[PDB]
Amino acid sequence: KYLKSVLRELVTYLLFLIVLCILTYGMMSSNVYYYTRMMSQLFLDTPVSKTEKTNFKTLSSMEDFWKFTEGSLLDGLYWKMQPDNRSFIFYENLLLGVPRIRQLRVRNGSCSIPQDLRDEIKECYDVYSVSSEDRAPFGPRNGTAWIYTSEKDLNGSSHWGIIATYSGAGYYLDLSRTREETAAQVASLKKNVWLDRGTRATFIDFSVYNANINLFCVVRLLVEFPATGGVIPSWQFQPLKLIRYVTTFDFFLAACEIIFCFFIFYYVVEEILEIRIHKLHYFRSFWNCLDVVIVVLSVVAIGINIYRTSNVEVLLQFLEDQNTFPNFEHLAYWQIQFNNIAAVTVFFVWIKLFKFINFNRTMSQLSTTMSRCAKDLFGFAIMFFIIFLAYAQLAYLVFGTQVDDFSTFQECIFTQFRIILGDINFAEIEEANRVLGPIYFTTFVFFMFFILLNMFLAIINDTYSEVKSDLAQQK
Amino acid sequence: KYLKSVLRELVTYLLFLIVLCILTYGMMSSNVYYYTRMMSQLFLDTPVSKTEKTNFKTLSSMEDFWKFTEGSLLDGLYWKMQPDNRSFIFYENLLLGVPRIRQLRVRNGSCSIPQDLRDEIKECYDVYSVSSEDRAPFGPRNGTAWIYTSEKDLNGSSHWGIIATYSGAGYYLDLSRTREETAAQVASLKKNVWLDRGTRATFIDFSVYNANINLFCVVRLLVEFPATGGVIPSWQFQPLKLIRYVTTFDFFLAACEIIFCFFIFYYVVEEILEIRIHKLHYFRSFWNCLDVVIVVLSVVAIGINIYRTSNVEVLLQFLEDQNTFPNFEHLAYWQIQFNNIAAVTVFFVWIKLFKFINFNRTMSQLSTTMSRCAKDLFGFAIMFFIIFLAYAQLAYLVFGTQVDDFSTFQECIFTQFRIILGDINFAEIEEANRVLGPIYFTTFVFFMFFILLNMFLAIINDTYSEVKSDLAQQK
Amino acid sequence: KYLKSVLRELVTYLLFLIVLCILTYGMMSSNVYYYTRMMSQLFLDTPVSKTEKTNFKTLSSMEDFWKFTEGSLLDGLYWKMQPDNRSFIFYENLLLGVPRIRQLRVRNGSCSIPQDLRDEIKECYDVYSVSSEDRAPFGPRNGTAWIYTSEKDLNGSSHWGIIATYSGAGYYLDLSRTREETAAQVASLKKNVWLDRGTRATFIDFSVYNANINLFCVVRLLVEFPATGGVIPSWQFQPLKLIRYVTTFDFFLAACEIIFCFFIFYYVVEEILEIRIHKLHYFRSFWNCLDVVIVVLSVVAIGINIYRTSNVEVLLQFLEDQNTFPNFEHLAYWQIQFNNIAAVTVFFVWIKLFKFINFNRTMSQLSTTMSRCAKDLFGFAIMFFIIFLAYAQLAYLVFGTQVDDFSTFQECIFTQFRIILGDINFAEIEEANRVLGPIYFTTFVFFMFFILLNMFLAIINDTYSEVKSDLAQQK
Amino acid sequence: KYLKSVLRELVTYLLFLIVLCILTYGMMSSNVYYYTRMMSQLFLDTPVSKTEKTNFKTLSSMEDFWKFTEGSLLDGLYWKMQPDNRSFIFYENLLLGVPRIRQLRVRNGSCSIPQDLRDEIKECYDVYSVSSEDRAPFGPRNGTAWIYTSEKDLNGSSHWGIIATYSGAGYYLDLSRTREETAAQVASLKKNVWLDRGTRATFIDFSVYNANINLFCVVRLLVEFPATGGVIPSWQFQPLKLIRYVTTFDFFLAACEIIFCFFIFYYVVEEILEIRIHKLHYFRSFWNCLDVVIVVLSVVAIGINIYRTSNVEVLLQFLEDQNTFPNFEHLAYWQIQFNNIAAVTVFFVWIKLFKFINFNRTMSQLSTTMSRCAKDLFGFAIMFFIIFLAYAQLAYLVFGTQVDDFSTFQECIFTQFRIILGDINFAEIEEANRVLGPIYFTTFVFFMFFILLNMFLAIINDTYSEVKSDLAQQK
Ligand SMILES: N[C@@H](CC1CCCCC1)[C@@H](O)CC(=O)O
Ligand SMILES: N[C@@H](CC1CCCCC1)[C@@H](O)CC(=O)O
Ligand SMILES: *[C@@H]1O[C@H](CO)[C@@H](O)[C@H](O)[C@H]1NC(C)=O
Ligand SMILES: *[C@@H]1O[C@H](CO)[C@@H](O)[C@H](O)[C@H]1NC(C)=O
Ligand SMILES: *[C@@H]1O[C@H](CO)[C@@H](O)[C@H](O)[C@H]1NC(C)=O
Ligand SMILES: *[C@@H]1O[C@H](CO)[C@@H](O)[C@H](O)[C@H]1NC(C)=O
Ligand SMILES: *[C@@H]1O[C@H](CO)[C@@H](O)[C@H](O)[C@H]1NC(C)=O
Ligand SMILES: *[C@@H]1O[C@H](CO)[C@@H](O)[C@H](O)[C@H]1NC(C)=O
Ligand SMILES: *[C@@H]1O[C@H](CO)[C@@H](O)[C@H](O)[C@H]1NC(C)=O
Ligand SMILES: *[C@@H]1O[C@H](CO)[C@@H](O)[C@H](O)[C@H]1NC(C)=O
Ligand SMILES: [Ca+2]
Ligand SMILES: [Ca+2]
Repeated sequence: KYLKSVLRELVTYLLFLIVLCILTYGMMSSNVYYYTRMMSQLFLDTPVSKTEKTNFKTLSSMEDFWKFTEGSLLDGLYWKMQPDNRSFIFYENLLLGVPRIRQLRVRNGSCSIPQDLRDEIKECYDVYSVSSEDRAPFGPRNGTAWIYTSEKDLNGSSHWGIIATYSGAGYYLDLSRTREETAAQVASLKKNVWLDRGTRATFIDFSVYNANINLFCVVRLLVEFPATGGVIPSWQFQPLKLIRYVTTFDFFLAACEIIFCFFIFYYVVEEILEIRIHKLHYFRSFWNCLDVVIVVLSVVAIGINIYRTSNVEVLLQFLEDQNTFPNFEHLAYWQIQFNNIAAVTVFFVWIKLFKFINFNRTMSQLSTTMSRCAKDLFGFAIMFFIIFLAYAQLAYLVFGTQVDDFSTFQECIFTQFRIILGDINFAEIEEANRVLGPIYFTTFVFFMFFILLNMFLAIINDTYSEVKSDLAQQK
Repeated sequence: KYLKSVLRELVTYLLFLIVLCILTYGMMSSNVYYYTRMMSQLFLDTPVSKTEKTNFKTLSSMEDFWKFTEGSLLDGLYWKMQPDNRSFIFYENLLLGVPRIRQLRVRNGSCSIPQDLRDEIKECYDVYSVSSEDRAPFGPRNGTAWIYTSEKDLNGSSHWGIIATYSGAGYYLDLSRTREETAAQVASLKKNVWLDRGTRATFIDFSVYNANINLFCVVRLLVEFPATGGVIPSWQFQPLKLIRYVTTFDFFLAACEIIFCFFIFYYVVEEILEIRIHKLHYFRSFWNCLDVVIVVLSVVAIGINIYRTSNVEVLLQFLEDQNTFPNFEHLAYWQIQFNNIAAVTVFFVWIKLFKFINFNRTMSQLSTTMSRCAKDLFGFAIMFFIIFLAYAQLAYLVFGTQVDDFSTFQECIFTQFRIILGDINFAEIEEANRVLGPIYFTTFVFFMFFILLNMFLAIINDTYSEVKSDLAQQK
Repeated sequence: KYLKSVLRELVTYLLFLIVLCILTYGMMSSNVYYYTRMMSQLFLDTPVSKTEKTNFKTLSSMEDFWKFTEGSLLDGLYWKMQPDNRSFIFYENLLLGVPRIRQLRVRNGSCSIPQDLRDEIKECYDVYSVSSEDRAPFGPRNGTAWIYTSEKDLNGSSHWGIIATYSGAGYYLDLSRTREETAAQVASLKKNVWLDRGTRATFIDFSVYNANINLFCVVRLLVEFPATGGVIPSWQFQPLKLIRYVTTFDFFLAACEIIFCFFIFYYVVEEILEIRIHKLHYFRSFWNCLDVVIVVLSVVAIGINIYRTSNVEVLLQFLEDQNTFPNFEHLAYWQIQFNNIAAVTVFFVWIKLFKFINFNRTMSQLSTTMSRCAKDLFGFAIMFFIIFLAYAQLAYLVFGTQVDDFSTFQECIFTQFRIILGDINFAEIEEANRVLGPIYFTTFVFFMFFILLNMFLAIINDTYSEVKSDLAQQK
Repeated sequence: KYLKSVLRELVTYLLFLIVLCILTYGMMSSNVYYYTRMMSQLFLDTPVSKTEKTNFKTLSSMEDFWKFTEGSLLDGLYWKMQPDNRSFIFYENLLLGVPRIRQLRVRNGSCSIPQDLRDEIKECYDVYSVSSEDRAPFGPRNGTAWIYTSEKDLNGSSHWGIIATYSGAGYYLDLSRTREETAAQVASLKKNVWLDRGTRATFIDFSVYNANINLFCVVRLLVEFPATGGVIPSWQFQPLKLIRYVTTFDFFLAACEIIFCFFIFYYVVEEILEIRIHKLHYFRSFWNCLDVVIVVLSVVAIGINIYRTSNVEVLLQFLEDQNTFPNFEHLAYWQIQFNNIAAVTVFFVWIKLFKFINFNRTMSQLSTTMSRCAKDLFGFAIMFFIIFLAYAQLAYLVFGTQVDDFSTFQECIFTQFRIILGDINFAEIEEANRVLGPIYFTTFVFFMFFILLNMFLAIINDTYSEVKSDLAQQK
C-alpha cells in the first residue's frame, strides 16, 4: 500500500538527502572553515605591523589608513623567499592576477551650506546620494588615476554594505604582482597625494585560490568613510570551488552531479499538475507552501549555477594567466548567492525528514496541534514586536548618542535581543547619561524580560496542557 | 459611523505619526550615531598618547591628569596642516569659539579634624557641601586665575554628575584657538602650579559643529576628585541641530514644522473639556493618564523649544564669530532635555498604535484582562523590591568594600539586575572575603533567581490560563 | 487596640530602623566604596611598574616577587615631594607606624621521599601541616632575621586564606618609613638572600588612615606558595572608623549611639520571658527563630564592639606615634567581623518590615501559604544538590586537570552556578580533552538546565495556582 | 527485616563510598588542580618570550613556530642556577629522561593537481589520509633525521586530536637535558632546515614529576598544520601517581587498596547469578542497566590498572635513570583512561545514594513518576535535536565562512548550546554577511529560545502537576 508508495519516495528522500549532503560534504570537507580563518587573520587581526597595536579590524585615522596600504595587505599578499618566474603562496595556496583597486568620490561644492559661515567654508561635501555620482577628471594626471568609469563600463555590479548600498566606480586600478612599484604606485599616489578626501567607500578587492584542495576564495574589502568624517572598515570573504571539474575526484562528485539534475526534475513537474488539481485546497492548509518553497529554492541554484559558471570559467584560464586580472566577483557573488540559498534549502531539505521522522505514534499526532494551537503565537507577537521596536526606536532616539550596538536602527533590533540573552557592555549605557537611560535598561529588562517570558510559555503550556485532555478526548 | 470617526482621527494618528518621525528621521539620519562615536573616541579611548597605554577613560594620578592637558584633548582639538587664517576640523567639521575651563575649590582649614594628630596636620579639607562654596583669591595672581565667579555671574547652570550634583564656579578660563599659548597657559599654570589640590570637580567644556550635515554637538567633560583623595573621570556628549533653519533643506522640515504646532493644538483643548466632563470617570479607569500623559509631555518640548532656541541663536552668530566663546550649554541642556522627552513621548506616541493595532478580534479583547488581572504584579513586586533592595542594601554594606558595580547605592540596584541577567565579574566578589560574601552570591542567585521566576510567570500563566476559560465564558 | 500596640512598637521598628541606618549612613557615606578602590588599585592593578605589563594581581615567578618588593608596594606606600619631618599620604590620607612583615617556613628534610631518587634528592619539603610548624634559626644571622616567634609571642591571630588556614609566625620584621633602608633591608635581604625557598605564605600587612573623613583602613596581604611549587597571590582590605569619637561630628552619631544600647536592651529581656512562656510553641512554628535570630546577632556586635575597641584605642595613640608600629589587626578583624554581622543583621533588621509591610489585604494572607506550601522546595532541593555536587565532584575529579573556576572543590560548587547563569570561559573546558569532558558540559547544561527549571517553577506554580482556589475557598 | 538487610549493605555502600573517595581524596589532595595550572601556564600562556606578545596558545607563522622551539619550551624546561651534574625544575619538581620529538610527513607529488596550472606547480600535497602514510629518507642525512619508524617500531600508539586522528611516526628524536646542543640540534636542524614543509602534525611530548607529593604528570603537545596551509596548536596534560607504592604513606592508601579489590569482588558475582534469574525482568524495567553499568565500569579500571602499571614501573627505574628516555605515554594513556572512567564511575558510584537517600516518604514515591512520566522527554527531544542540528548544519554550511565556534561540525553542536546560554562573540556572526546570517541568529534565538522553553517545562509541569492529583489518588 502507501507503505510501499511513500517509503519508496521516502527512500528517494533518504538517499537524495545524502546526495546534496555528499556534494556539500564532498565540495566542502570540514577543514574549509579553518581555511577561512587560518587564511584570514593573517590579514584582519594582524596588527598594522609597525610593531604597533592596532590591526585592520581597528583602523581610525585617514593617513593611518595608508599604514594599511604600505604595511598590511600589501606585504600581506606576498612574494616568496625560496631560491622563468613562478609565484605561489606561502608554499601552499595560489595567487591569480592581481587586485583591482576601486574607490568612490562625489562632486565638490555640492551641498552642506552654512549660510553665514561661507566666510570659513568655500566648499563642502554632503552624503553619498543617488544623485552624488559625480566624476572628477581633475588631476594630477597620470592616465587612469583621474579616469571615471561607470560600473557598466566595468563588468560586475557594486557592493551592498551597511550604510551605502549603492552602485558606481569612482576610479580604478589594476595592482602589480611586482612588489616593487605596487608601493611606488602608492608613492606615485603620494605624487598624486592619493585619491581621497571626501571619499565615501574604498574598494580594494580580488580573489585567490588554494592549490591543495584546489578550492578558491574571494577577497572583498570595504572601508567606508561616512560623510560625517568618520572611518569604519570591514571585510567580505567567500570560498569557492571554481570549476565543478576536478582534475582528480570530479567524477566522484560528477558521479551524482549530472544525476540529480534530472532527479529533482522529476519532482519539478509532479506537483505542478497538483497546483491546478489543488488551488485553494492548499490555501489555509499551512502544510502547503513550505513543501513547495524548495521548488523555487531548488531551481534558483539549478538554473543559474552552471548557466553563469560554465560560461566564464574558460576565459578565467586566459585573462587570469596573463599578468592582467580577471574579475571573478560577480560570478562569485552568485556562488555566494548560490552557497547561500543552497544552504537555506538544506534546512527545508533537511526538515523534510521532520515530517517523515514521525508518522509513528501519538507523538506524531500531537505536534499537529502544536503549531495548530500556536496560532496565538502570532497574536501577541506583534505587541512584543512593537514594544520591542518601541524601546529599540526609543533606544535609537535616546541612544543615537555615543554607543555601539545601537543606532544604526536595524542593529538596535538585534541589540534588543542581545541583552535579554546577555553579554551587554553595560558600562556605556549608564555612562551615557546617569539618569538616561539606565531606567530604560531597568524598565526593559524588568518589563520585557518579565512580561515576555510566560506569554510565550503559557500559550505553549496551556494548549499543550490542553492537548493532554485533547489527546485524552481520543481515549 | 465610528469607523468614519476614529479611522479619520486614526488617519491623523497614522500620518502625524510619520511627521514627528520625519522630523526625527529628517533631523537625524541614521549615521548620526557614528557621528557620535567616530567623533568621540578620537578623544576618550585614545590613549594618553605618550606611547603609553592608558586613555582618558582610565585616568588615575593627579599629575597624570595634566598628561591629559598637554597630550590628550589639547592636541586632540586640532589645527590643520594644509598649506588670512582659515581653520577647519580634520577637513570636515567646524570648531567654534574656544573651550571655557571651569573647576571647583573649597575653604581650607574647614573640617576633617583629628584632635591629637593636629601635630601632623595643620589644615585639612572635608567633602564638597552645600556650605563648602568658598572663594580663594589667594595667588599667584594673574588676573582671572584666582577670580571666583558665581554661577549667576556666569550664565548657565552647573552640572549634575554622580556624587555631586551641585552648582558653583570656582574659577574660569576662556581657552585659545592658538595652539601656542594654550600650552603656555598650562605653562603659566605651571607658573601658577595650576589650580588644584583639594579640588573636587574640574570642568573643561565646549561644543562644536559638523559642516557637512550642519549638525552641532556639545562637549561637556567631568573629572571628579571625591574628597577621599581619588580620581574619577567621565564624559558628557549631546548632538544638536542648532538652527531649525537649514540653508538648503529647511523648508522640507519647515514644511511640516509650523504645521504640527497647530495640529496638536487641536488635540490640546479637545480633551481639556473632557477633563470637567469626566473627572472621577477617568479615576480608577487606568486607561486615562497614559492617554493624557503626552499632553504634558508634548507641550514641554513645544513651549520652551523655540522659546529659548530662537532667542539666543542670534548672538550665537556674533559672540561666536569673534575669537571669544559663546556659552551654548544651558541652551543645549534644553536640547538634551528636549531630545530626551521628545523621544520619551515617541514611545507613548508610538504605542498610540498599540491600542489602535488591535480592535480586531478576540485578540483585542483578551489583552484587556492581561494587565487587568496583572494587578497582582503590583502585589509581590514590593516583596521583591525590598528583598531586591535588601541584598542590594546588604550588598552596599557588605560590599562597600572594594568592588565596582557596587556601593554607590543606586548602582547596586542595577548590579542587582545585572547579575540575574549575567556578565558579572565574579572574581572580585569572592576574592573580597572568602566567606564574605560568596554565600550571598549563592543565596541571591539561588533564592531570587529561583524564587523570582514563576511568581512572575504563574501570575502571568494562571490568570491568562484563566483568560481561556474567561474567554470560554463568552462562548 | 493592637493597632495602638503594634504600630507603637512598629513606630519603634520604624524609627530605630533609621537609627542603625543612620549609623551606617553616618559612619559610612556613599563615597567610602570609592575610598576602597581609588585607594586600592594604586597597588593591585598597578603593573609591576618596570614599564612591564604584569601587576600584583598577576604574579608568577619567585624572583619576580621581589620585583614586587622593590618596584610595587615599597614605592607604592610613599614619601612626598612637597618642600622637622612631615609626611602625608599623597597630600590626602595618613600613614601610621610602618608595616610588619611576616612569612612562614617548615622543617627541611621533613617528607616528600622518593625511595630510589635519593640519589637526585638530598632533602625535600612536604605541604604545610598542623605538624609542619618548625623553626629555623639557621643564618645568615642578623638578629631577627632568623628569629622564630610564636603567634602567642606576637599578639593577634593568624590569617585564614584559601588553602591554609593555619596559625603561626615564621619570622617577623617591622618596616621603615625611611625609604632609604627599606630597600637596603631587602638589600640586606640580598645579603640574606631573603627568607624563602619552600616558604608557604608571605605576610606583609599593615593598616592606614584617611585624614579627611578620618576613616581608617587595613592592608592585609597574602601570597601563598602551595607546596607543589606554585605562586598564588591575593589581597585583604577592610575600612575602619577607628574611634567612635569624632573630633567634630561624634555627638551627631554619639547622639543616638548610647541611645540604642538601652533601646534594644528593652528588646533583650522581653522575649526571654517569652522563651519559657512558649517553648515548643515556637517549635514547628517556623515564624520563631528568624525573629529571635537577631537576638544572638545583635548582642555579638553590641557586647564585643566597645569591649575590644575602647580598650586598645588608647595605646594606639602611643605605640603608633613613635616610629614603631602598633598591630591593629586583631582589633580590625573584629571590626570586619563586626562590620560583617552588623550588615548581616541589617537584612533581617530590614526584613522586619517584610512582615510589617503586609498586614493589609488578601495580599498579606496569601504569602503565608507561599513558603507554607514551599515545603516541597526542601524535598527535591537535595536531588539537585547531590546532582549538583555530583557533576561538581565529577568536575573536580575530571577537571582537577588544568582549568580555573574548578578543583578547589568549594569553587566548583560556585562554577556550577556560574555556568547556568553564564559567563563561562568555555575554550578551556573543551580544550581539556576533546571528548573530555565537553559531553559533560553538554550533559549538565542539557540535564540540569532543562531538568532544574520547572521543578522549581511548577512547585512554585502549582501550589500558588492552588492558592487561587485556596484563596477561592475563603470566598 | 530488610532494614537489617539493606542498611547493612547500605553500610557497605556508606563506608565503601568513602573508600574510593579516600583513594581520590588520598591520591589527589585539593592542591593538585593548582599543580596543573601553576605548572602549566609557565609554558602555555607564557609569551613567545622575545618581549613579544604572543604566547604558545596563539601561534601562527611557520618560522614563528621555531620561535617556540628556541624561546619557549626549550628554555621553558629548565636547568638550574644554584652553585657531578644535578638538574632540577625550579628547586621543586623533578625532570626525567628528556622529551621525544615526533612529527609527520606525506608523499610529495601525491595529489592536489590543477590540470592547466601544472605550469605554476611542479608538485603538491593533499590532506593527511589513511593512505598518506609515506616515508621520506631523503636528506640532508644525519642518521635519524630522515629515518621513518612505524608506530609499532615505536612502542605506544599515536594521538587522537581534533581533525586527525591517525597513527604514524614520521621521524623521531630523543632530546638532550644538555641545554647546549638541544639548541644546536635545532641549529643542526637549521643545517637540516628542520623537518617540515607539508608536515601535518608535530609531536614534542614527554612527562615529568613533582618531588614533593611525589605525583607525576605528562606533557603531550599537539601542533597541527591542516593541509590548507594553516597553523593550529594545542596541548595535552594529565597528572599521575606513578607507583601506588608510596615511600611513606602508601600503607595508608595501600591499607584499603588491596581491601576493596575483593570487596567489589563480592559485588561481581552476586548479580551475575541474578542475570539468569532475571533476564527480561530487567528489560523495560529501566532500573536495571544503570545499577549494573558500574559492573562493566568497575572492572575496567580494576583489571587493566595494575595489569599494565605494575608491569612497566620496573624499567621506569632504569630506562629513565640513564640519560635515555622511557616512553611512559601509553601507560599514562591508560591512567588517563583510568582516571577518566574511575571518575565517571564515581558519579554512578555517588548517585548510588540517590536511590538510597530517599526511601523516606511521599518524597520517595513521587520521583518514581518523575522520569516515568518523563517518557515524553524522549518524544520531542528529537525534533529539537534535528532542529538543533538543523541550524547547526545550516550554521556549518552558512558559517563555514570565517568564524570560530563553528564549522568543525561537532563544535557547532556546542556553539548551538553556548548561545542559548550566552557569552557569544556576536560581532563576527553579523559581520559575516550583513544579511547573512543574522536573521538566522534572530530566528534561532527567537524560535528555539522561545519554542524550546516550555516544551520542556510543561511536560515537566503537567505530569508533575498531574502527580499531585496522582499523589492525591492515593489519598
Ligand atoms: N514613520 C515612518 C513610516 C511609518 C508609517 C506607519 C507604519 C510604520 C512606518 C517613517 O518615518 C519612515 C521614515 O521616515 O523613513
Ligand atoms: N533609614 C533611611 C530612611 C528610611 C525610612 C523608612 C523608609 C525607608 C527609608 C535613612 O537611613 C536614609 C538616610 O540615612 O539617608
Ligand atoms: C606619473 O608618475 C610618474 C612616476 O611613475 C611621475 O614621474 C610623473 O610626474 C607622474 N605624472 C602625473 C601627472 O601624475
Ligand atoms: C614574473 O613577475 C614579474 C614581476 O614580478 C611579472 O611582470 C611577470 O609577468 C611574471 N611572469 C609571469 C610569467 O607571469
Ligand atoms: C603671569 O603670567 C606671565 C606669563 O604670561 C608670567 O611672566 C608672570 O610672572 C605671571 N604672573 C602671575 C602673578 O602669575
Ligand atoms: C588665526 O589664528 C590666530 C591664532 O592661531 C587667531 O588669533 C586668529 O583669530 C585666527 N584668525 C581669524 C580670522 O580668526
Ligand atoms: C647584617 O647586615 C649588615 C648591613 O646592614 C651587613 O653588613 C652584615 O654583614 C649582616 N650580617 C648578617 C649576619 O646578616
Ligand atoms: C622623618 O623621617 C625619618 C626617616 O624617613 C624617620 O626616621 C623620622 O622618624 C621621621 N620624623 C618623625 C618626626 O617621625
Ligand atoms: C650533521 O650534523 C653536524 C653537526 O653536528 C654537521 O656538521 C654535519 O654537516 C651534518 N651532516 C648532515 C648530513 O646533516
Ligand atoms: C649532565 O648534563 C649533560 C648534558 O647536559 C648530560 O649528558 C649528563 O648525562 C648529565 N649528567 C647526569 C649525571 O645525568
Ligand atoms: Ca538566562
Ligand atoms: Ca494548570
